[PDB]
Amino acid sequence: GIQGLLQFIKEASEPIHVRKYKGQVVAVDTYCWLHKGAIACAEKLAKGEPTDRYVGFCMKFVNMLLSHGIKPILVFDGCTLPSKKEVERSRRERRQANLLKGKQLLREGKVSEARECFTRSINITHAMAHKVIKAARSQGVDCLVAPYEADAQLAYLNKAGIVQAIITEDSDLLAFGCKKVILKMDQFGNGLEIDQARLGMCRQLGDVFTEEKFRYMCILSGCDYLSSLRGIGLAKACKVLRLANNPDIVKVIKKIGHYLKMNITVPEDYINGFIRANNTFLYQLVFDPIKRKLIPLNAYEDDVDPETLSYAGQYVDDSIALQIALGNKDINTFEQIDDYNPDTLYF
DNA sequence: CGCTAGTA
DNA sequence: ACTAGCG
Ligand code: NA
Repeated sequence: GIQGLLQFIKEASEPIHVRKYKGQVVAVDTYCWLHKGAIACAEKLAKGEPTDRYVGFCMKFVNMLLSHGIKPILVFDGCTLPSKKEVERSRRERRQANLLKGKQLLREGKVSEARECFTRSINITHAMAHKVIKAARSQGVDCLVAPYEADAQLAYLNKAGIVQAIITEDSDLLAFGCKKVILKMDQFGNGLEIDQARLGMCRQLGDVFTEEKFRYMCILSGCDYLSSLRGIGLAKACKVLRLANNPDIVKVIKKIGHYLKMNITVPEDYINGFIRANNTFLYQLVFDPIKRKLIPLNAYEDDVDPETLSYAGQYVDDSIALQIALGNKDINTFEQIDDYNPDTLYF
């Protein structure tokens, strides 16, 4: 994600307990719990041997949330964006490669190194997430599978006012324009909260505390949608954005070599990549649980043609998007693997 | 030396 | 998180 974003806006953080959100609703990036839970199932998941410990982990955190009168909303990732469509495949190659090395170093007899081999092949499927959805539904906890990246969905839930805060371990949520983000939360409730309005407390940020400029800075620093230019981190991006005055971000990027006193000429693909990154942060498709339909994260502005934003997610029928959101329809095979109906969050 | 990027 | 390497 955004490289060390937390350390740059340290002064906008505040240590809290989840009791602060008693009688309210918060959205949870369930992946951060699912992963940690799946760590203790490394050899079991790699062996193909059944296990339900990550379920108990996620439900430990969820029950911890419920104990303080909080209404948690578990949000999961859905279809992979066309941008990261290949990087995922690479990660899969490395996955089953380390699975190969794992099963080979297991059969060798030395299971000592298998604790480094089998754990490098852990892969969060959608059946595991679905198990978590079942367990959470057996407690009255609403779930929501994002059409694509969970970050966008969470950001929408927070922006709309459906949830008041977001529990996650990813700093990219701030780039999506979230208001309140709860980070580093443990199994008790202790975590660092970062509020958007508090962004101005950071002196090293300058006038780059507004949503748009902050986003531009996060992108220029280096994100998952676009790698940063050589020698360009958070400090550099914040610097050039502070020294910039021209509303046209394209001209600023083209003149990045002037403001930083560096020898940096912008590749043609970097400009387009920046435009696509910005448009991905702005208009990635999310699921509106109230209207039960597929909408962009933000409403399209005046100078944007939605026909060009296929990389930000493809549109499908609202019924199918609903079946995906409920976790009924499989992400890959589009088969009906469940039959849940919220009429027998989705009010 | 402030800052980045690779290592842990 | 620690720090060599470099503007
Ligand atoms: Na960078």
